[PDB]
Amino acid sequence: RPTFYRQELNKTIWEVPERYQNLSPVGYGSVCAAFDTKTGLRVAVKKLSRPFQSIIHAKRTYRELRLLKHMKHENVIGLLDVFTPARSLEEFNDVYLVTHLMGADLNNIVKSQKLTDDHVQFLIYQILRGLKYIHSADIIHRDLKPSNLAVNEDSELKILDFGTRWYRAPEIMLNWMHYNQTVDIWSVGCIMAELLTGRTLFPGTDHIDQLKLILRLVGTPGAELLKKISSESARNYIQSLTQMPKMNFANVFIGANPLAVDLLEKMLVLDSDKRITAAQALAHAYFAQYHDPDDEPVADPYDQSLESRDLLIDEWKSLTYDEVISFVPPP
Ligand SMILES: CNC(=O)c1cc(Oc2ccc(NC(=O)Nc3ccc(Cl)c(C(F)(F)F)c3)cc2)ccn1
Ligand SMILES: CCCCCCCCO[C@@H]1O[C@H](CO)[C@@H](O)[C@H](O)[C@H]1O
Repeated sequence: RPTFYRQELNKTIWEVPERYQNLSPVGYGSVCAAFDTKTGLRVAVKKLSRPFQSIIHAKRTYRELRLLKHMKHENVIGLLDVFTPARSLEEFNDVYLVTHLMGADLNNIVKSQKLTDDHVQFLIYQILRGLKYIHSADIIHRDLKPSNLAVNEDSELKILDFGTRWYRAPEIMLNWMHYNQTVDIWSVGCIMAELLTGRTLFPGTDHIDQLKLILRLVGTPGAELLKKISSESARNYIQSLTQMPKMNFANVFIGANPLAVDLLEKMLVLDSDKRITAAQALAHAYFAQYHDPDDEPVADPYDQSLESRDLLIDEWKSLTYDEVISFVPPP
């Protein structure tokens, strides 16, 4: 058991192992940057906010900890450490997560500029590779967007969720009851488009403006898609629309690598059943210089029905405690 030191930070007492040096606030929690003497890395230490105040908080704390503990991939956030000052379950009240210090997101690095095609291959390749891994764990991100992408000055990228609707799949904005993993692929298309052009693909002013802009690019639903609409009102409203043909992408993204355009076409199909998967996209000719089928790993999946239970606060609390005590730090 490590030696802890106390320090007032972010309006509370932080209590941390001495490996974590010179805490410096930066930000479900509050965050300090710190220097980890054990590893020599700059890190984010996140003191979780009111983790066991309510059933909802406790449940969310457990889901967060468990998810993070299982994410072990270069292009996805990982847990460097999780600790509590508590010595017993009975004194267990706080949870601190430790990750790499993530000081820049995709926006901080790209800055609204057009990127070179090679540069977009590398960034998009890395998103899809993380996403293959996430999707193999039977997880849907659901809110993938530049701000949820940590990127260092070497353009090395990690998907995370820090916890704008411009990158959201159309079905997510229409509160569709059930989603497939290709909601995230939509988001990737939106991001990819923007990296190539320097402009937000669908900058809607509100909900309806967002869909309008979408349908302008990808067309109104065709007959195949209309047949899959369960809602009689949604069905009958789509039949009220004046048909739009889907724009030819080749002429929306002029001068772009023809392969970038083709991948965009396979990503940004209105029918989510027809969108390319992450694994399929990694094998696309566009990533030829990056693709290695023997280094695009998948996750072992785990039991996410345990997260969706209806339990007592003290039940969630004790389950989160076991997850803290069982943590084994990475290589
Ligand atoms: C300079 N500032 C910082 O360095 C900094 C660091 C922070 O550390 C973080 C701590 C925890 C998380 N939690 C997730 O990311 N949870 C998550 C949920 C669902 C899904 Cl699907 C995923 C997945 F899989 F996509 F990764 C990840 C994110 C960031 C926070 C704020 N600031
Ligand atoms: C008027 C705007 C229409 C938006 C239609 C979005 C179509 C989404 O695609 C749909 O995804 C569903 C949700 O996961 C699947 O169950 C359907 O089979 C699929 O067609």
